[PDB]
Amino acid sequence: KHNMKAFLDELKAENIKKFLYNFTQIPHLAGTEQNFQLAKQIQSQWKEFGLDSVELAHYDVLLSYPNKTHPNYISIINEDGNEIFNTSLFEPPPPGYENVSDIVPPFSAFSPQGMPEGDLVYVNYARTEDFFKLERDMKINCSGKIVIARYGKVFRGNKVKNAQLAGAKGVILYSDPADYFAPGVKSYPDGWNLPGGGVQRGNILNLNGAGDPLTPGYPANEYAYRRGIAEAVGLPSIPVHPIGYYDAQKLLEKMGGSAPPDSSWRGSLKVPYNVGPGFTGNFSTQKVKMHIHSTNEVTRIYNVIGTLRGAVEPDRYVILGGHRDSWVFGGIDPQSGAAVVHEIVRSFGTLKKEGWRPRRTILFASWDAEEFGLLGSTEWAEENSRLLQERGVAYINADSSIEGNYTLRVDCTPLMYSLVHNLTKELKSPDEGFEGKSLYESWTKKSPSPEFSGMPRISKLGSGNDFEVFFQRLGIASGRARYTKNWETNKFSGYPLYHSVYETYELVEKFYDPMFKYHLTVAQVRGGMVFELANSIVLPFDCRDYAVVLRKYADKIYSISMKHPQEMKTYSVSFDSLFSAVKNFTEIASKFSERLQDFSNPIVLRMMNDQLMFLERAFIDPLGLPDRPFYRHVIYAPSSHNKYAGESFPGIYDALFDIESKVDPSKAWGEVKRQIYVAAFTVQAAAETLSEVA
Amino acid sequence: KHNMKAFLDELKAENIKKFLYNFTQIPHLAGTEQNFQLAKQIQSQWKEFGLDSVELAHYDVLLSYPNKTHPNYISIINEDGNEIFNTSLFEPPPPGYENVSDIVPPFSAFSPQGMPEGDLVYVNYARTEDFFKLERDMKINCSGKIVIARYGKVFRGNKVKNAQLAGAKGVILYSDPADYFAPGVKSYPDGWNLPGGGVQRGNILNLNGAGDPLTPGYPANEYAYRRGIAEAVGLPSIPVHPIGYYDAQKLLEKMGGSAPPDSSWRGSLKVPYNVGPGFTGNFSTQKVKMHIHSTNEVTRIYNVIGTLRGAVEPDRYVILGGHRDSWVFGGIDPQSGAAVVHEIVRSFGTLKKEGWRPRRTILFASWDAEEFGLLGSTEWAEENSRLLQERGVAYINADSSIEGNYTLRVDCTPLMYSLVHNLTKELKSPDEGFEGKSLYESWTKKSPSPEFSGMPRISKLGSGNDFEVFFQRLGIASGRARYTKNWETNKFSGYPLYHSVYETYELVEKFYDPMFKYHLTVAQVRGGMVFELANSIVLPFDCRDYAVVLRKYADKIYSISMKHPQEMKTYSVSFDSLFSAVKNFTEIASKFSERLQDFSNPIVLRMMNDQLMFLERAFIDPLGLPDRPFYRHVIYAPSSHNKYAGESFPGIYDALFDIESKVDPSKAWGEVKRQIYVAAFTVQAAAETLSEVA
Ligand SMILES: *[C@@H]1O[C@H](CO)[C@@H](O[C@@H]2O[C@H](CO)[C@@H](O[C@@H]3O[C@H](CO)[C@@H](O)[C@H](O[C@H]4O[C@H](CO)[C@@H](O)[C@H](O)[C@@H]4O)[C@@H]3O)[C@H](O)[C@H]2NC(C)=O)[C@H](O)[C@H]1NC(C)=O
Ligand SMILES: *[C@@H]1O[C@H](CO)[C@@H](O[C@@H]2O[C@H](CO)[C@@H](O[C@@H]3O[C@H](CO)[C@@H](O)[C@H](O[C@H]4O[C@H](CO)[C@@H](O)[C@H](O)[C@@H]4O)[C@@H]3O)[C@H](O)[C@H]2NC(C)=O)[C@H](O)[C@H]1NC(C)=O
Ligand SMILES: *[C@@H]1O[C@H](CO)[C@@H](O[C@@H]2O[C@H](CO)[C@@H](O[C@@H]3O[C@H](CO)[C@@H](O)[C@H](O)[C@@H]3O)[C@H](O)[C@H]2NC(C)=O)[C@H](O)[C@H]1NC(C)=O
Ligand SMILES: *[C@@H]1O[C@H](CO)[C@@H](O[C@@H]2O[C@H](CO)[C@@H](O[C@@H]3O[C@H](CO)[C@@H](O)[C@H](O)[C@@H]3O)[C@H](O)[C@H]2NC(C)=O)[C@H](O)[C@H]1NC(C)=O
Ligand SMILES: O=C(O)CC[C@H](NC(=O)N[C@@H](CCCCNC(=O)c1ccc(I)cc1)C(=O)O)C(=O)O
Ligand SMILES: O=C(O)CC[C@H](NC(=O)N[C@@H](CCCCNC(=O)c1ccc(I)cc1)C(=O)O)C(=O)O
Ligand SMILES: *[C@@H]1O[C@H](CO)[C@@H](O[C@@H]2O[C@H](CO)[C@@H](O)[C@H](O)[C@H]2NC(C)=O)[C@H](O)[C@H]1NC(C)=O
Ligand SMILES: *[C@@H]1O[C@H](CO)[C@@H](O[C@@H]2O[C@H](CO)[C@@H](O)[C@H](O)[C@H]2NC(C)=O)[C@H](O)[C@H]1NC(C)=O
Ligand SMILES: *[C@@H]1O[C@H](CO)[C@@H](O[C@@H]2O[C@H](CO)[C@@H](O)[C@H](O)[C@H]2NC(C)=O)[C@H](O)[C@H]1NC(C)=O
Ligand SMILES: *[C@@H]1O[C@H](CO)[C@@H](O[C@@H]2O[C@H](CO)[C@@H](O)[C@H](O)[C@H]2NC(C)=O)[C@H](O)[C@H]1NC(C)=O
Ligand SMILES: *[C@@H]1O[C@H](CO)[C@@H](O)[C@H](O)[C@H]1NC(C)=O
Ligand SMILES: *[C@@H]1O[C@H](CO)[C@@H](O)[C@H](O)[C@H]1NC(C)=O
Ligand SMILES: *[C@@H]1O[C@H](CO)[C@@H](O)[C@H](O)[C@H]1NC(C)=O
Ligand SMILES: *[C@@H]1O[C@H](CO)[C@@H](O)[C@H](O)[C@H]1NC(C)=O
Ligand SMILES: *[C@@H]1O[C@H](CO)[C@@H](O)[C@H](O)[C@H]1NC(C)=O
Ligand SMILES: *[C@@H]1O[C@H](CO)[C@@H](O)[C@H](O)[C@H]1NC(C)=O
Ligand SMILES: [Ca+2]
Ligand SMILES: [Ca+2]
Ligand SMILES: [Cl-]
Ligand SMILES: [Cl-]
Ligand SMILES: [Zn+2]
Ligand SMILES: [Zn+2]
Ligand SMILES: [Zn+2]
Ligand SMILES: [Zn+2]
Repeated sequence: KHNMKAFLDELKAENIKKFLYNFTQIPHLAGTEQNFQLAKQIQSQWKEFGLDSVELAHYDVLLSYPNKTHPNYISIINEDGNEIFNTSLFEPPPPGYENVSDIVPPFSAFSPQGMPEGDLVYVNYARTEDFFKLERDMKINCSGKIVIARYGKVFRGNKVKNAQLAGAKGVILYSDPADYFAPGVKSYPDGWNLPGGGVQRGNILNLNGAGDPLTPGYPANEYAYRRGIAEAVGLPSIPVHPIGYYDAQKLLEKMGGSAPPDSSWRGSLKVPYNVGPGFTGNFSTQKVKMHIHSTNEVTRIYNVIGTLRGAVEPDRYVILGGHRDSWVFGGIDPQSGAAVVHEIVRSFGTLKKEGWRPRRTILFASWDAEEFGLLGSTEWAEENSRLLQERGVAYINADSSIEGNYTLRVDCTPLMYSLVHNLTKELKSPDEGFEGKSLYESWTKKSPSPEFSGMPRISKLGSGNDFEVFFQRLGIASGRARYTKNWETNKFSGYPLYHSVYETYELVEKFYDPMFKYHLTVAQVRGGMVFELANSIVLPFDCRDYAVVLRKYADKIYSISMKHPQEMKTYSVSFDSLFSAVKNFTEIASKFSERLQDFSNPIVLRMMNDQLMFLERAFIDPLGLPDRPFYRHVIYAPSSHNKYAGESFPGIYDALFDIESKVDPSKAWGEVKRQIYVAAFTVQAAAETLSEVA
Repeated sequence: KHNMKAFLDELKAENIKKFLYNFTQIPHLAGTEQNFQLAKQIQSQWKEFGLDSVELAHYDVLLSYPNKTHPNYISIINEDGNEIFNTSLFEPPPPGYENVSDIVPPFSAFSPQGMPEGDLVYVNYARTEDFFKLERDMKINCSGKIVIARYGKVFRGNKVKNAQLAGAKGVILYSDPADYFAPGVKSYPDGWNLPGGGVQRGNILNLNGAGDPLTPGYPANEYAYRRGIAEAVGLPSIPVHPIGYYDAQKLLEKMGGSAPPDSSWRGSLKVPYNVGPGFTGNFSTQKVKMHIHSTNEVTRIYNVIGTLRGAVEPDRYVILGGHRDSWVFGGIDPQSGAAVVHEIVRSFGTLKKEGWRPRRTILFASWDAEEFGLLGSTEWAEENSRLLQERGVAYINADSSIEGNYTLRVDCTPLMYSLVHNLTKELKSPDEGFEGKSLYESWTKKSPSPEFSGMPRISKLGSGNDFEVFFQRLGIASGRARYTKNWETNKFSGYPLYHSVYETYELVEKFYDPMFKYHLTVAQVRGGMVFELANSIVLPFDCRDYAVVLRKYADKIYSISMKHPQEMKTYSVSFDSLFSAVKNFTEIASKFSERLQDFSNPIVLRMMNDQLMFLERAFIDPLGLPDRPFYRHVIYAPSSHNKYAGESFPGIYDALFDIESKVDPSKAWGEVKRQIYVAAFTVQAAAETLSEVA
């Protein structure tokens, strides 16, 4: 038999281990030769594994690199302009590497050049609420200051945006042990914690879905017209650089001015966490000076695209994609995911060699330049947008397979909730203490739904990975799954060695998953999802699950608005249309479900498969959200305050956010009303796609 | 047998005549009770005729009406402010009407109110080139002047836009006998010419595809948020009013200043056609004063939507639509079209009652408020956009069936060229002298293709009718056909009694088509097209015909650019990518055609039917054209200088237009290059939708 069990049993922990080792011996930074060589290797192997075609799709996109002969660093400078302290020029390499070349030093990708000097202000996590506290409550002015912010809580590009709008002239990001050092575990190489010399790389763009900064809307192909740098999308206007906590301690220890406003502003270092501005009495005349010399450069990137043609519906695509480019060795991010995808391709190819083909076409992607802003996936989707929006069934992402060893973490469209529950009930739990129990059982026990008893937590999709263009721009049903930790307040912060030189094969093999059983479990979840999507006769989506969450999101946004009852009275702000639409959606979805259960007729089936495929597509508004034209889904967008987090009813959410501070309340509440209309209309229009067609 | 011949033979000239009479006894102005009553009648009859469902879809949109107790008119005013001449307050009603009430007086719909007074400048047809001649060559300044312009050549809303940008403070439109009085024929009621008291109504909006001015992007339903009037789309900023040639003679006879620059500026009245500004010596102190008091008002409109569910592909829609609202009696515009649609529905219903159903679903529409800016069709399409873009096969328009009695006129997508040629070869010519010959033969003889021997002329779709939203916004294959005159320079001007009170049943029955044989022929062309689209197993589109025209349009836009060889050198302006894309499109389209001819497999068929349906859809750019977000088709848009005319490669065309006058040539040619990239990319992406799917 060639069924899902055949597929799942063919997957081997030992193969994933071998591939992980193979993918993590040298750095694979986007735009470098080593990363092109790995692309060619994967293309060759996917051919050998049995795919019908495997091609490289290349693009020429804006990337950013430090200057090898003019290093970035930060100084404390004295009255005379003597640099009395300098931050490190590189992370101490881990054991046995120390002679690896081409390890890119820590830098903030896309920082402009500059040598700003000034007084420090400490801004906690540099969140919107942190700046509100500084400016509104503490009356501290960041204008012309260098801000220092700890990593964690929100995407770093939002920190930099917030610092810019506060008038900062530079930003220093650092890793506090409060957020990157788990109590009781040892620093790398003796455990999985971040050493004091470790630093988190990462880009600081605010692309809002655009892809390559120079070519928003269109692929960066050979004849592309590029914007000038001054009109590029998303580039920061002030210099930015990341440091480790040994260096941060040196910059923070002398800080003066106001005390931290409360304990949620204090990290774990032995410093006061004074907000500043500037240093205490004796050092009041010393300044901080940044030296940033990185350059932005148009550089070729390569996606590997493999096709397994469907036997029955070859013009319906189920896509499994994850990136290949890494900051350094990519031991977790992304190669723990890429190794899982490699083993999935191998298993599918095994079945194919025995004469099986999936019902629908499966596309496999190894994306490039994810680390520089989701560039590879976005440019490819821009190139192929018409094929994807008329043929795309679903997209399953496959970045890091593990960020912990505790339990499963899933974010996906409501359309896939039932599929995930059903699949996980059929898979074995890899967890100690749940031998012979299902993954569904361990996951539900360890990560209970906050709404429903006996169900696991599944979160909304946000952004910060390659599914963004598929879901938020194109409206293709998307999902992602991995193994995670038990550390709730660190949900968006990353594991301690995130984007550091210390993320190596050895990290994974010694400390995360020595048996590769969690990798195997994740391969079964991702692969199992792809198998069901590409093989089930009726697409495995339950429209009724969308109706349940739409009501939850409508209650939530109504509750936010109802914080302002006098204004809702004055401006006649009614949510009645949105609740009406959600009611209608619930009723129509129930009737559609009955018909779907009640029909030998392939035209009726496909008609109904097309209704299921196009339902996520119906939540797309071609006009986009306000000032964010590439975020087009009306139900979900990346939060405007934190790209990683999803926000529901984002148009209405942002119209309500901080509304009590707007100078013209009539205009502000008018825009809330406009967003309620758009949302109600889109929900009703999506409902109507599920009605009888004629 | 229930085949196309059965359908075509059931259509009767005598029924079309009876329906025309029935639809033209009282005015059916949008938003009035009489037009709602006619909607209800059509809904009832289409039910009786056999459709599966017939519903009214209503919307509340911005309309515009004169003030019944405060009439619009224009005066010549003297030194003291005595009004010494006044234009007419109404057109003399035709015989036997004179006691019809609710005939709306001539006005320009959506004019703002005002009583501007000033000196006249005569601007010929108020085209872009007419204003270029005035300002650049003759150095006449229109700022603060009232302009007087003859109707014809271009859409009146473009005239008003042009007058506004020239700084005019009011616009007077009039009908010159040069353009609205055919030599040798008598004025209504004794012939089909415009009397001197006749006046052409019409709106003067510049909506660029938006639909209701207050709700761009979204249907004007019961909970819609509306823009304030100041932010409405497309409204003119200066008062405008239309007059007949008796009145125009009075305003033009006293005109002084410069002589007309050449004979193409002179109409047929016995006046000099001096450009002005102002009157000759003796009258130099008299002025012209407008009095406009019309009001814009949100008003309910009603579309009738009938469905004939398909037997096999009910989720594929072929749409036959035309409007019902008229300025007055609508003898030609629109009821000559509406009567044809009514007879088509009757014939289809006849077949249905005998047990036949079309393969695909056919939707029939009687649109409202077409005359006020395509409002009914646009709002409906905004409401149903997701259904239309995933299910819409084709749209066939059905406004006026006749504007002459000479030969056929067709505008459609290249995808329908072969369908039109084939259908017309099977229909009888109604023409004298072509008894027993095909319509194809008479049409080709009377309207030869300018490119190809032995083929008839088929023009590009422009705008000015209800197909706009379907074609230019949504990318649904569209076409239109009617009987026309032999008067080439009057292509966009309208027949003489266009939008006048004199367009009556009697006009048609006495002077255009007493036997209703041209109406019947048009019913056979429109109905035959709908039948083939809704019934052919393989959709009747030939992608190779698009490849031929894309090459023609590429040669044309390249030729325009090559007027500027030095700039193409300086700025490295290459059309190579666009010709490459067109070459690829031609090659892939040829191979697709071979496969389409070479395949019992309904999935392969529908897969290939979907490739055919989505090919027009592939030319849509979701970002729209520059500053015209609702014109999204990259190959075709309404000309920026004349809404009625189609323009090919419009983005590149407008970037090139008058480029030698731009102040920053680097920037201007950069934008040409950007538009070449967008066009090349879109053509290649459309080509790729025709490749093998996997
Ligand atoms: C959820 O689905 C339901 C259908 O089950 C759908 O109900 C529709 O609601 C609209 C607006 O609420 C109804 O619109 C009415 O239509 C009638 C004609 O049928 C008009 O006469 C009404 O207008 C009068 O009353 C208005 C309200 O007081 C006045 O403002 C106006 O000036 C008129 O005097 C009104 O337009 C529509 O008929 C129903 N359709 C049904 C019941 O089938 C509802 O809209 C859906 N929700 C959403 C958000 O789409
Ligand atoms: C029409 O269809 C054809 C396919 O039949 C398609 O041809 C493609 O053209 C592109 C660009 O013209 C080719 O791109 C090249 O790809 C190779 C790798 O395969 C690269 O090495 C090339 O880059 C080098 O050379 C460039 C040009 O001198 C340099 O600018 C660059 O720095 C590199 O040194 C280059 O990107 C592509 O391979 C073909 N594909 C084929 C032949 O299958 C053509 O693009 C289509 N037309 C349109 C408008 O899409
Ligand atoms: C996840 O698994 C559940 C449980 O198996 C699936 O739901 C079940 O799906 C089947 C097939 O539609 C349903 O069977 C149907 O029952 C009705 C009688 O009410 C009958 O008319 C049909 O012919 C058919 O037998 C079954 O009721 C349903 N069970 C429940 C509790 O909903 C579900 O579809 C799976 N989700 C997927 C595949 O996304
Ligand atoms: C308009 O009418 C023309 C003429 O009938 C149609 O073109 C013809 O279409 C048929 C069906 O595809 C073609 O027949 C095929 O011929 C090939 C042999 O070359 C064979 O492999 C197929 O099995 C089939 O017999 C025919 O060649 C073709 N004629 C020409 C001159 O092109 C055309 O399709 C009609 N247009 C429509 C329906 O839009
Ligand atoms: O430019 C971008 O948009 C992102 C590029 C790059 N992306 C990442 O590094 N993404 C990492 C980020 C981890 C930290 C935040 N994590 C999450 O949001 C998250 C949420 C749910 C799951 I299941 C898995 C991860 C990842 O998704 O694994 C970056 O964040 O620097
Ligand atoms: O607001 C709008 O966009 C148009 C509203 C209203 N539309 C019309 O009156 N359309 C009339 C206009 C006739 C004059 C221009 N004619 C054409 O462009 C034309 C071209 C091809 C064919 I076949 C038939 C007619 C019509 O299409 O029959 C108007 O022009 O005032
Ligand atoms: C990763 O595995 C690949 C594939 O097994 C290795 O590449 C092969 O190496 C052998 C021996 O040098 C060559 O003969 C083949 O041409 C390579 N195959 C390819 C690239 O498809 C590669 O050596 C491994 N990398 C590491 C670091 O172990
Ligand atoms: C921090 O680094 C700077 C830059 O390399 C050092 O300052 C330089 O020192 C050399 C030799 O003393 C001088 O010739 C340069 O002119 C200095 N450059 C400057 C100030 O930009 C500085 O010594 C380092 N500080 C510490 C504490 O190591
Ligand atoms: C147009 O034709 C319609 C339908 O034949 C006429 O409306 C009918 O009139 C009869 C007699 O008054 C009524 O009993 C029916 O209820 C009407 N049917 C409808 C509206 O569906 C209408 O009278 C005709 N109009 C003109 C001007 O002749
Ligand atoms: C043009 O119409 C205007 C407006 O009705 C006429 O002017 C009015 O005439 C009456 C009676 O003579 C006066 O009471 C009003 O005050 C005038 N209103 C104005 C000037 O706005 C005028 O007589 C008409 N001219 C002609 C030639 O018929
Ligand atoms: C890097 O710095 C070196 C040495 O100071 C300089 O010569 C070169 O221009 C820089 N490289 C860049 C800007 O890419
Ligand atoms: C913040 O500080 C700068 C000092 O240059 C000043 O320009 C800005 O107005 C200040 N903001 C306020 C309103 O405190
Ligand atoms: C793996 O699981 C054990 C047992 O709970 C835990 O103590 C250890 O820290 C985990 N490793 C990681 C990297 O989370
Ligand atoms: C029309 O004019 C009359 C009489 O002058 C006036 O009372 C009324 O306000 C006007 N109607 C409108 C503006 O709709
Ligand atoms: C046209 O005339 C007006 C007179 O008020 C003037 O403001 C404008 O500059 C003139 N245009 C030119 C440049 O001749
Ligand atoms: C109808 O055809 C005749 C014969 O050519 C022509 O003279 C007459 O003017 C036509 N009627 C119209 C309205 O064009
Ligand atoms: Ca791009
Ligand atoms: Ca609208
Ligand atoms: Cl992931
Ligand atoms: Cl028409
Ligand atoms: Zn990653
Ligand atoms: Zn990463
Ligand atoms: Zn019309
Ligand atoms: Zn009209």
